[PDB]
Amino acid sequence: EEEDAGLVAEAEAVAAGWMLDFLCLSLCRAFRDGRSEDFRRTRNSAEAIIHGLSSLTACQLRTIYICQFLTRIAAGKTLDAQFENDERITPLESALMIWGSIEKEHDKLHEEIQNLIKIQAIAVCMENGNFKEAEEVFERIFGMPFKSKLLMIISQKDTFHSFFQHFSYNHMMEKIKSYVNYVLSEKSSTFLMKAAAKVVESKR
Amino acid sequence: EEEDAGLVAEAEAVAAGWMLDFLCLSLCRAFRDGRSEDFRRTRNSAEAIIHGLSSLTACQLRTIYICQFLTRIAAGKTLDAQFENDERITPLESALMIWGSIEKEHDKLHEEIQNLIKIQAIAVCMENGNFKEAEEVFERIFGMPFKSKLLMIISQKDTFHSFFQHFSYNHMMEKIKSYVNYVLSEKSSTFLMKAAAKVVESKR
Ligand SMILES: CCc1ccc(OCC(=O)N2CCCCC2)cc1
Ligand SMILES: CCc1ccc(OCC(=O)N2CCCCC2)cc1
Ligand SMILES: [Ca+2]
Ligand SMILES: [Ca+2]
Repeated sequence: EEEDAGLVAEAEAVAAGWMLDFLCLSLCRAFRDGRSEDFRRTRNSAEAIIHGLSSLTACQLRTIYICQFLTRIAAGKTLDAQFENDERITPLESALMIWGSIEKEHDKLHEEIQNLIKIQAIAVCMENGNFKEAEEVFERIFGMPFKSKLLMIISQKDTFHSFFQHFSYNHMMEKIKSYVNYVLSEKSSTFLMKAAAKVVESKR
Repeated sequence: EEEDAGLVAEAEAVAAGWMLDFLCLSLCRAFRDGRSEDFRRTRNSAEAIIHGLSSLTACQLRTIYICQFLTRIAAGKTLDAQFENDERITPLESALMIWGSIEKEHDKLHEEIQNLIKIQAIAVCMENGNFKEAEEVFERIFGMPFKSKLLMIISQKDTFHSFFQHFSYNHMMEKIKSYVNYVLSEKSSTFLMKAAAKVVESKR
């Protein structure tokens, strides 16, 4: 009776792990495709499954970090969203913290995404007329030539500066989608998706 | 590209169906065991997965009805919970509506559970001092000898009447748990649980 209960709990943990990988893959695909409503609904399912998991492997923590990173990027222009206990941290600042914590290679693409999130974290404040908040985000992030241009734009209150058009929100999204394509290729072979794909193929 | 997107969506529907059955089995087990917090967390996961499913088979609708029925029974004493668009309907009345909609045999146990939910739907109002609400629940449900005793208890404001101790909330819960055991036996062979169980067994 107690051994049965324990074996059932172990099986529920195995199934939750399979469900987390599948939901991460669905979330990545919705982000890549721009399917806003599917992303919202999948994020809700991923959060609920995560609250039912206790012990995590290094791989499951990385998968969770990727889900959290994409959620903050999707909410990057929503300055009323509070993702951290410190209410001053903006969504792109929260995405930057996660980006620097994921156990992943620090290749050229990693650094390009990092710097585009930093510029846009300031740009989104400027675009909403939040000039003092842009200065505070700048101080938290920066924590020389790149830093100096940003402080100049902030002090001029140059909301639609040409610098923000060369390192735009769309360019940040496109670089992030390139990274998402690599996660989709790596997780396409996860148990639930493979089994579901085999079922669909066998009926064709 | 469009055929690939369509095949991916079909696989996501297959996986969501497997996830719904697994979450129903986990929800049933938490209800049977009295694991209140696991029931709450599993209900959250089941609701989110359900919102990501569009077309349902007759079997999936029955599985969803069972999840909804157990949620209303678990909230039976929570008279501030509103499960229907009509705010007057109490949680046990909402459970009674679902019980009469499930495609299932109407054996002796089905009717015993039905009548215990009817008595308790009135009993829970009386126990909270809501005498006028008990009369209104009575009129919505009833909709001869059984009906007459209840109307007499309601009019006397006999909160802790002996009739409610013979057909108690605990007796209703125990009869419902007997039914839950049959659902657990029928869904223990679902894809995700079987595969998870095989993994756990292979490591023993
Ligand atoms: C957006 C997806 C999401 C993910 C997790 C979460 O809460 C849990 C949480 O933060 N951790 C921290 C990381 C390890 C798991 C527990 C809420 C929402
Ligand atoms: C408690 C579990 C739960 C289940 C379903 C749900 O909403 C969806 C809903 O009602 N239907 C009606 C029945 C068919 C699916 C759509 C909310 C919570
Ligand atoms: Ca804010
Ligand atoms: Ca009420």
